Amino acid sequence: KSFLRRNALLLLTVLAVILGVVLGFLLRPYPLSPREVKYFAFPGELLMRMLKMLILPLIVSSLITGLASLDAKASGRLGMRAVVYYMSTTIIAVVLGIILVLIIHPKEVLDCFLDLARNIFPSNLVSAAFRSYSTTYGQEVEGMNILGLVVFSMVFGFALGKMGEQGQLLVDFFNSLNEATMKLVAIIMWYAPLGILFLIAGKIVEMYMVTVIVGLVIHGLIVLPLIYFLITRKNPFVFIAGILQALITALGTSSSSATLPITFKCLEENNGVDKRITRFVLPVGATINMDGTALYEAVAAIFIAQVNGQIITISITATAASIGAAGIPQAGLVTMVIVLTAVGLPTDDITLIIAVDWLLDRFRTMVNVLGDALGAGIVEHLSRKELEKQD
Amino acid sequence: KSFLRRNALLLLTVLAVILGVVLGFLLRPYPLSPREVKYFAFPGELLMRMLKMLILPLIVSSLITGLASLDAKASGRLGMRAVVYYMSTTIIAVVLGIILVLIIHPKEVLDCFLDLARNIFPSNLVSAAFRSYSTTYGQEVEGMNILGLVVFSMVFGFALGKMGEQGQLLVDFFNSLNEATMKLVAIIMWYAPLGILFLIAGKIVEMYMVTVIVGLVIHGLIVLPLIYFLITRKNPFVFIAGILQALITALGTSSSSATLPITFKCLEENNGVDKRITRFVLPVGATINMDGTALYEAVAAIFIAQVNGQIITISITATAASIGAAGIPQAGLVTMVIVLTAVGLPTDDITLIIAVDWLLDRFRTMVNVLGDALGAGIVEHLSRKELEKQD
Amino acid sequence: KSFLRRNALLLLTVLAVILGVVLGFLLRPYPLSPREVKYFAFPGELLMRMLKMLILPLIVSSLITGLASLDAKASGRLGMRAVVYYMSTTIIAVVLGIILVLIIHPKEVLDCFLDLARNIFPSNLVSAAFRSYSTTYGQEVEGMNILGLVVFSMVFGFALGKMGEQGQLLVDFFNSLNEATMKLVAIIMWYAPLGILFLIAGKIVEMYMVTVIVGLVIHGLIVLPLIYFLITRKNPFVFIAGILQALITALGTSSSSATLPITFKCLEENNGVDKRITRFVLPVGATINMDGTALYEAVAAIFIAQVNGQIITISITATAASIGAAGIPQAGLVTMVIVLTAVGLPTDDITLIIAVDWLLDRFRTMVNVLGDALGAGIVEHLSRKELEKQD
Ligand SMILES: COc1ccc([C@@H]2C(C#N)=C(N)OC3=C2C(=O)C[C@@H](c2cccc4ccccc24)C3)cc1
Ligand SMILES: COc1ccc([C@@H]2C(C#N)=C(N)OC3=C2C(=O)C[C@@H](c2cccc4ccccc24)C3)cc1
Ligand SMILES: COc1ccc([C@@H]2C(C#N)=C(N)OC3=C2C(=O)C[C@@H](c2cccc4ccccc24)C3)cc1
Ligand SMILES: [Ba+2]
Ligand SMILES: [Ba+2]
Ligand SMILES: [Ba+2]
Ligand SMILES: [Ba+2]
Ligand SMILES: [Ba+2]
Ligand SMILES: [Ba+2]
Ligand SMILES: [Rb+]
Ligand SMILES: [Rb+]
Ligand SMILES: [Rb+]
Repeated sequence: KSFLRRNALLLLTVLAVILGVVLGFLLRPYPLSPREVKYFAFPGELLMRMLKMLILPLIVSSLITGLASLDAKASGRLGMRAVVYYMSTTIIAVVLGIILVLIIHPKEVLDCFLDLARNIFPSNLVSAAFRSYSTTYGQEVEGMNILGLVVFSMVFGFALGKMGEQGQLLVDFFNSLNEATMKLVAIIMWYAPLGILFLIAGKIVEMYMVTVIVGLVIHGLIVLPLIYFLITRKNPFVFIAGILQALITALGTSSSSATLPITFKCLEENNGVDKRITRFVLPVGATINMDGTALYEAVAAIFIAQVNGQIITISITATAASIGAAGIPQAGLVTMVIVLTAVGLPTDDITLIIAVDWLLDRFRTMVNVLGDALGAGIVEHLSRKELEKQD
Repeated sequence: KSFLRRNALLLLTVLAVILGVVLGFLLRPYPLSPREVKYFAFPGELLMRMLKMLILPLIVSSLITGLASLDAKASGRLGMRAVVYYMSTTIIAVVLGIILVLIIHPKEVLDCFLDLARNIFPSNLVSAAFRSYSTTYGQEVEGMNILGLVVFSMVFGFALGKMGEQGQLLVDFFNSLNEATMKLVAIIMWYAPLGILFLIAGKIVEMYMVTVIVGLVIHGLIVLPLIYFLITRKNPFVFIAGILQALITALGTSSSSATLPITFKCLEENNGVDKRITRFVLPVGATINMDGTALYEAVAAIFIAQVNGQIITISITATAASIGAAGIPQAGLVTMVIVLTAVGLPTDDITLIIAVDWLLDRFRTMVNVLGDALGAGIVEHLSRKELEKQD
Repeated sequence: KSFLRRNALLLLTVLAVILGVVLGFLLRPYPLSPREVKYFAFPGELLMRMLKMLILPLIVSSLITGLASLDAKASGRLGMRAVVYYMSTTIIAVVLGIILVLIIHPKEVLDCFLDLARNIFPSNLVSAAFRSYSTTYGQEVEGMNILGLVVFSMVFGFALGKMGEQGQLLVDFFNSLNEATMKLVAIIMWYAPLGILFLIAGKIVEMYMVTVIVGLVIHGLIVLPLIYFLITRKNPFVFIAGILQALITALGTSSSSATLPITFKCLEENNGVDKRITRFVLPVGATINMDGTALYEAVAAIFIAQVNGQIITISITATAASIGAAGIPQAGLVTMVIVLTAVGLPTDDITLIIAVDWLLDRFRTMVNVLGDALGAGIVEHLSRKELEKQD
């Protein structure tokens, strides 16, 4: 009984998945038009709006205070520690992806690299808050430029750190805002159980597929906790238990950015991790992490090759696509088109994967959110001395 | 002579209506193309831009400071007092509308209720400042989402109230901004006489109509002041005299939001009403008040029924349309289309009402602005003890 | 050797022009599609994004602190001193333009004056940060409304000045932001040499022309320094030497707004000019200065007259076009269409000038930036007593 009283929301979100699968399977014979399905998935559609609302005033305030709270020289070194994790776990994921297709075996290319660079330095910051760039033959398309806001908030936040006296007012300003936008997220958390059940129920009512989920669950729950135990020497599945209210949301939302306001709450509260490092690792992680998506795209790129050397060129192109899709609508659907041009394979295969990606996209995010959460834990232990200096 | 010296602007705006009708009737034979009429109505078209400019930094700052200045528990109870007024005066207005058609007698329906809920929780706050949602088969259409900004500013303002120490800096920030955006409104007030005369003169040069204005003037100047005298026990037409510089602007602007920066000045200055309650009742009132529009739409919905039980379904649909039209262009023209689908009557009748609505829209706002102004007065008297606690 | 150590960036930007002309002429035979030329001009295309990013949080913060730091009554008088320079140098430029065509001799008109007034008072401030108005038969077109933001920031900044106590927090806020957005500009300055060489090299690879450059260099380097020596009595080409890192950028960027963040740094650092006057003269100057463009448009308007009284009507129309083009894409290309309607000459001549304007546009900005820089110097000397009062 004492477990039900403490972990009330945790069990309710678990109940939401159970009831969500039940309600979906109960209302599986569909005599209703897809127009009506959209009307049904509405109590979960509202949760998405509330979460996406909070993305921007969280991402901007997180990194502005994050880089200013952290010492000017220490910021640079702590970042190397984050990139050490971000590049290592990405190499293992793309390596695991080639292993899975070996034993089992079941817009332009150049423009994606240019558009990514075009977004790193935004032309306008007001536009950046709801518009991203991707050249077409308007090139500024709908959907937040989270890459441009993260990059600007890094240097802007750092500029305030090196400003000290004059810079103190604005850091106090974004810390107040980060705390306010986190007080709003404690409320949106209570709508989540009602949301999740109406969100996953709507999405169900519409061997290669298994290949991804097989390697996905082993990289997530075996490779990553082994990286935590190797560096921190602490129990990883106790840490994973803390971020459960964040992991369940990830399995429904499918967006690391939309789940970031909850990922922030779950890590700060349940796991007890320092805000300065969560504001540093988490926003960047939920935007440039390749672990989850690289493993999903690796099997997705060698699948059409079976129907039909230079493996290094396939991985780099699959990386420039996902970082290029920060908050872009139908992200995995449009990015997989460019990777097929680099390998020279038809786009006829995509029309089949879309019908099953809806569930696969939920799983790739669950690994990405675990990668960012564990990434923070690994960073804190490897930088415990740098935080002692500030106190 | 002493009246001319004190009430200089008040008489100038009165003179603007007189000269506006004269200039319009003097330049009534129109050999000029509607392109040229737009060029003539320009010195009043600028006033609209200046007022609409000020809407957003007023609405956001008003409710942020409003909910933070007011005590956390008292905010909830004071709101019940506002909703008591907002739901009672709306019931009387829709009741008076059915009475007027009894003696005299002269996008989907479901989507309007969904889009309203879709706007209450905005997906992005930067977009919300100039874009509203209304699904079409881009669904985000031009025009400020005043509903989404009011709702966000309520919870955000409240979050700062419950933040105290850290939250003090941001409340001091939006109070400075509210005072600054009010110092700009004292200036825009002097352009108003020159504006009003060129605005109403341009709009003229282009039994059922009388039915609305008959009940409109009796609900406004008879029903509402009786609600003031019943609760406050104070003289209502002395209060109405204070908000005259606001009532005249309403008769030209036709938008409660565009007139709100002046409605704020008229109530704070001439009537001497506490800023904490004006920042609480007025922004919400100038967005969710149904009094004026419900009385206009009630006669507009039973008029086509004469050409041709379930009266409850007509009223709720007419409510979801006007709240859905916060700052939407050609508001009364597009909303009246949905109400005809619920009753099952043709849209052929709208092509006739548009030619006379231009003057009828000015009258419905005049009652709505009086409803929000008197609403504040009724709220202050019913919550004088809650404000004493803060001092 | 001591000159290379101090003026490192100054010589690098000089080297960028030299190497930029060399690389362009080396890669002059073009077997590559214009699609590939765009890909080549990319390391300079990024510099433009970084600069344009900084325009808005510089322009808004500059004038907000500028009008608040300066005394309420002194602001009005110091402005007359700026307009004295802005109207005199414009009269001389349009006079010099008629002289050049005398010896050598080698949307509606009304709507441009209406749209300019429509932009001075913006309808929305969020939209103003990335959208300008210009009626077409959406009228709000892409590109920052720098006119509307300058005008709003003037009155808003002044409102804070007249607010004192409450207003102190927000002025401290925009001064922190101006200092932060200037700390970002010191970094973007180091990318400029790499940018300029890839920017001008790409633009090359694609008697009347000489007529503009002849009068342009004599008004810039002869007329303007004579205005400095007549008022300040100080050496002008020592001042011009200080703003060299700004003049070189102007010869590549072609936009006074995009070069303003560097024009600000060059004047504050190298020349040692007071921030209060740079925040006052420079943003306004880089938006309403007609010197450079009026001289270019004067020769451009009387050139087609040769192919084919009321000279006063041609000058005023050429003024309403350039102020109307603050941050509008293909500015000189669309504005020259309206001036031809007022004189009654065909638009067949524009198709030829576009092929050479790319270099002529770079020269007109170089004079405009020199006009704003020298304008500040002339203003400081004519208002040295007004700044002593504040200290
Ligand atoms: C492209 O995707 C990214 C962006 C950032 C990062 C690292 C990170 C994380 N996680 C965070 N929070 O800050 C910094 C990082 C650095 O490498 C460098 C570090 C830094 C230190 C000192 C001065 C800087 C100035 C500008 C930008 C970063 C700076 C900040 C990694 C990948
Ligand atoms: C949909 O249209 C509306 C929105 C608001 C209101 C009321 C109102 C007015 N007028 C204002 N200024 O504040 C609050 C109101 C409440 O009912 C509730 C009250 C409140 C109290 C305590 C905590 C809150 C937390 C979130 C939102 C409102 C809260 C605030 C009425 C209708
Ligand atoms: C249309 O293009 C422009 C806008 C501005 C200016 C002048 C200027 C410059 N440069 C700056 N920085 O401030 C002021 C100017 C005034 O003439 C007037 C001055 C001023 C003084 C006192 C109160 C004011 C209130 C509102 C606006 C300006 C005010 C400010 C000139 C042309
Ligand atoms: Ba990674
Ligand atoms: Ba410090
Ligand atoms: Ba009401
Ligand atoms: Ba308090
Ligand atoms: Ba000038
Ligand atoms: Ba002072
Ligand atoms: Rb996703
Ligand atoms: Rb209206
Ligand atoms: Rb230009």
